[PDB]
Amino acid sequence: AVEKLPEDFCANPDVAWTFPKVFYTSSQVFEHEKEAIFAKSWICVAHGSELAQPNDYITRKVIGENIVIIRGKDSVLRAFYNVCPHRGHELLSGSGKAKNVITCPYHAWTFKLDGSLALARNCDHVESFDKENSSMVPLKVEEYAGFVFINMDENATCVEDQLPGFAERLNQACGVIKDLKLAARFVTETPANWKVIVDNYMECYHCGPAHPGFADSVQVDKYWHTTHQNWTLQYGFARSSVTDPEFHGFWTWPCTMFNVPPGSNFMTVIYEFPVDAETTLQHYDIYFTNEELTQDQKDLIEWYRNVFRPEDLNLVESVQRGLKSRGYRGQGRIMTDKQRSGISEHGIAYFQHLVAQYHQ
Amino acid sequence: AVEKLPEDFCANPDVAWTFPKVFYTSSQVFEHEKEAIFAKSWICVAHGSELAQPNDYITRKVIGENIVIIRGKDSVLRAFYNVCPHRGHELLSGSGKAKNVITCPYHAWTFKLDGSLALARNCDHVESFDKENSSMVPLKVEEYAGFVFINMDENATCVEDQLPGFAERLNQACGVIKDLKLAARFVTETPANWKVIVDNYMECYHCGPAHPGFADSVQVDKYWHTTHQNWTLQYGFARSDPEFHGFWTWPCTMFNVPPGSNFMTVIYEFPVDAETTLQHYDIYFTNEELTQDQKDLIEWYRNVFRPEDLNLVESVQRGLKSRGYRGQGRIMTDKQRSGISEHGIAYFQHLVAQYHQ
Amino acid sequence: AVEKLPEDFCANPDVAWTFPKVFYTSSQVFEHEKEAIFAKSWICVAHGSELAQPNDYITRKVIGENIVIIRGKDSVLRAFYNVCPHRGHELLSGSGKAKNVITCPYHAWTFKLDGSLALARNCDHVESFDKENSSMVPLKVEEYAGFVFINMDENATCVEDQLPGFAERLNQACGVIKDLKLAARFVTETPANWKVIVDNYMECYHCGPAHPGFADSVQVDKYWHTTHQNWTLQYGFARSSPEFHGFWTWPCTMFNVPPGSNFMTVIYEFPVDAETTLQHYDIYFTNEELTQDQKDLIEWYRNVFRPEDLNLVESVQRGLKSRGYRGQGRIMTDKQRSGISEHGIAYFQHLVAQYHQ
Ligand SMILES: COc1ccc(-c2cncc3ccc(C(=O)NCCCn4ccnc4)nc23)cc1
Ligand SMILES: COc1ccc(-c2cncc3ccc(C(=O)NCCCn4ccnc4)nc23)cc1
Ligand SMILES: COc1ccc(-c2cncc3ccc(C(=O)NCCCn4ccnc4)nc23)cc1
Ligand code: FES
Ligand code: FES
Ligand code: FES
Ligand SMILES: [Fe+3]
Ligand SMILES: [Fe+3]
Ligand SMILES: [Fe+3]
Repeated sequence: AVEKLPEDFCANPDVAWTFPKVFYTSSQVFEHEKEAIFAKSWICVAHGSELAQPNDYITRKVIGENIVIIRGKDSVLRAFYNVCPHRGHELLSGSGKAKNVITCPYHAWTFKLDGSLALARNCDHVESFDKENSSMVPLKVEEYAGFVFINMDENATCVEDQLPGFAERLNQACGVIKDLKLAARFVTETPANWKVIVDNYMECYHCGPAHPGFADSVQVDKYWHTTHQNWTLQYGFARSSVTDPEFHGFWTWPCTMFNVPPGSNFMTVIYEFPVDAETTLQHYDIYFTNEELTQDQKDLIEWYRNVFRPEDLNLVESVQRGLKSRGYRGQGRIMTDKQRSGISEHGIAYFQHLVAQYHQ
Repeated sequence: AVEKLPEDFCANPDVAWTFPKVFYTSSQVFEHEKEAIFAKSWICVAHGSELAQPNDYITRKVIGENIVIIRGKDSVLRAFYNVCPHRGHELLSGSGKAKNVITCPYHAWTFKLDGSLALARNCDHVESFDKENSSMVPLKVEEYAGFVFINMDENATCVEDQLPGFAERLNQACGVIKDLKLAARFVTETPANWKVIVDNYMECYHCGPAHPGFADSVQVDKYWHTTHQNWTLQYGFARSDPEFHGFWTWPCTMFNVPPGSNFMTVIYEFPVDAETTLQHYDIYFTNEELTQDQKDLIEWYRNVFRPEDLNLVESVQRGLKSRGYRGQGRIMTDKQRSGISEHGIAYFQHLVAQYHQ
Repeated sequence: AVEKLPEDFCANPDVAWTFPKVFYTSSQVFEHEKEAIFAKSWICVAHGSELAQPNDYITRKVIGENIVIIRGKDSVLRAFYNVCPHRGHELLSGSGKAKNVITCPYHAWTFKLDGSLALARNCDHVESFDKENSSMVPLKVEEYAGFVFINMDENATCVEDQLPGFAERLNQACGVIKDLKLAARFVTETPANWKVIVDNYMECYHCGPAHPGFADSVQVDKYWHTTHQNWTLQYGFARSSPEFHGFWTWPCTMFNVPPGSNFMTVIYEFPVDAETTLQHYDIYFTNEELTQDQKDLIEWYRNVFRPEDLNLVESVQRGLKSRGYRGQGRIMTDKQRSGISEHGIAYFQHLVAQYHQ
């Protein structure tokens, strides 16, 4: 039996509850979200700086797919499943500059940076060798809002159709997105469903108790969480200890988050690549405009690494454990207040209302 | 198809065999035993001393359930599923002294030590906020025989209904139970079905060959294993005569009162899955500060005695999956019911068999 | 629906493709290969040198079965499931010289080295104790080509029926096989289907790119892969500044007689599940006291040669689960059947295919 949700699930944030627990734990729900959501949506994978020059490539894994994204010699950005068409060896590893051809490690077939088979060894002596159908298998990729998105659906349109208006507002909050460079990346296999991790991001109800260092840097009467078109913006004014330093927190469907902290001069990005119902690989990327980091930046990197990020990781991990309990009645009340203050949870209701549309 | 046993399974200990091997390995058998037995029986979790003072609390995990047991400000012992009613964060960790209210770490809802929602931050501004229906979810707990039992079955009666006479007999074996204090705990995730570990305890057929260091005290002809009602007693006199008690109680807690009757060890089996059982091996002394002779005995249990029994049940769990294991094992019951008779296994499995009709 | 193949699957190596990817990943396909192939075929486990003397024994694990192969008092080689018939404890571990009877470590039942029950403690006072049928459970074992093969099918015939002509030809490749002794064993749990590891051994298409240090001996001009009857031979001439043999035998044991013909390496594959295969990589020399050249070569295999092949099969296992991998891979057979032809794969897979009708 398949679990289904109503169309109006969390349609009313003022009186709303989180998903029945099975949606956070069921492997069958995950397998449905994997193909209905993560194989048919634009999945953000990197900032443009990782792929800015010809021959630049990166590799990612999401929902079990090892994918390579590569800027071809023609400067055309492409993405491919990272698997040789001869006998399935992976083609590239890590990140870097590709040679002028991709040489598979197992039998040294070569491919052009557009996936075309360049040379199959001993090809000429193999009967009825299919040169056309021995090329790398592509998927869609789009450079959007200064970042890179992939899509496994061959019939997808463009990122703007998925996140209407998002590219312009993000560039409004940070005017140096195009000069950012990856300063630090935190990689964690998190034992929480991807939806639990989004829930946590979508509210600051927990900042008082769970985030001491991120609690004075934020005004509760000067904090607004507005929903948009498959994304939301959490905006507020800071004063930890520019007559009004602002901060931005974007959530975009399905689960990528873009943060522009006070100053608007750098970004952190949360990438969620789901693994299974109770596992989500996370990239926590910190981006600065300078390549050689000052020590105030290196300290900031370690503060997120060792103090700030561990707090949210424990939260989502404990929640994943708790909601399997028979002592958890099943659903959790979303603490929306009618003024949408800085500790209102209504943003969770907006996210989950979108998720619910995939469970009819 | 679900496995089942004749209700007369091991009804005759003189001619009996262990479960067909699938009962030790099948996930569908385990999931049935998990709910039919471990979610509906009294599960011993601690000695009372761990919960003797107001605000004292402990946490246990059993059959996938994180449970908190907590002595309220009002001195009333209660138990709760260890999960906040708002959005599922765990409430307490480890063991110790709870504050006067429980503060959930995620959104800082407050709960009185009886589970009551005290204050949910900003509730007053949340439409249609439910007062209780947002309280901690409790489960039954009872102090019995000086120990603490929990029960996830809301319609369970009392521990005495489950173990008729056990409190009476254990208090005759050790008269200082309430003065006991936890001296040491061995936590082991053991890769054996919980029933393999009970099988192991229910017989001394193996003590000669498998426990060399535990042979210089026991007497083979002054050893008796008598069955009662959902518990059994292994009773004997030890080489000088000091007596000793080995209680097994349904489903899988064992209480040992070694010679001297002044201390106890207790085996708690918290099953995890068909082939995994969390074990607490607790040693309890009446004194707070351990002597160095007590630390040595603790060490012997930890490094010599317990490894022998853990190795046996781990090896058996592997071996009974072999296609070369014909399926069932003969229970070595003798007419005399000697110090090495295995008939106690038949009593244990006959009760288990009643849950597989 | 269960996955099936045409009988002519890879019957024509000139126009052939590897299995549809489900055959390398499906646990149902594995369970069928497990029982149709690995429980009914002769499985090579060791060289004779390990079991040459009375009471010598080894232990192996393959397809979930812990097996002991033991040379009886009477110099008769036997194989048994390594599980006591009483209550399932394992009987022996590792390799070594067994004592005149096997004494189980749980209840000290004794067995003779031919599997018969010697003495079951207290049996005399146990009602209806079955002495015949309280035996170690045997399985078939055969010494062939200087090696030892087991078979879980008690109606199995002999290894020659499985590998017709193999011993004859192997003894021509290495004339001192009976003089070999185990110098080194690399045990690796490999996350690849057993068939992926065979596919890899069956071709030298990959030696140029994947084995740089192994490239001066791999000459396409002087390298032949001929198929026979459930085994194949990759024979070539090496370049110094001498011939070499590489036998694959059904289902998955590979015997290498490298240049010089004075030593052997052997690849034993013991599949675990669809995506896990335990491998033994055995290096055999005739002398017991290794020289530094031999000690250096063992480490070259351990740190240089074998890691390259292990990475190849591990990446392939990952890659063929990709939705970007079209079902099957083209087997690169060339008309000449050169040293880089992949036709050996088609021979192997056509045989496998016979078990998937
Ligand atoms: C170092 O960057 C990060 C990265 C992640 C976050 C972050 C962490 N945890 C929970 C959260 C909930 C909500 C939000 C949000 O609504 N977004 C912005 C608010 C936080 N902000 C401060 C300055 N700029 C943004 N962020 C959260 C903050 C800072
Ligand atoms: C001290 O804690 C343990 C913990 C585990 C055991 C234990 C382990 N395995 C099998 C067993 C069979 C029978 C019995 C028994 O008769 N138990 C009663 C007191 C035995 N006693 C004598 C001297 N010291 C202790 N115990 C067994 C004993 C003792
Ligand atoms: C020395 O032991 C090993 C052990 C493993 C191999 C080996 C490993 N991987 C792929 C392979 C493909 C083909 C062949 C072959 O052609 N095998 C025949 C013996 C050729 N020879 C070379 C050096 N010495 C002997 N071997 C492969 C070779 C040698
Ligand atoms: S896998 Fe054979 S060439 Fe890439
Ligand atoms: S989860 Fe306990 S307060 Fe929100
Ligand atoms: S288990 Fe081997 S003798 Fe009892
Ligand atoms: Fe947070
Ligand atoms: Fe014991
Ligand atoms: Fe190789």
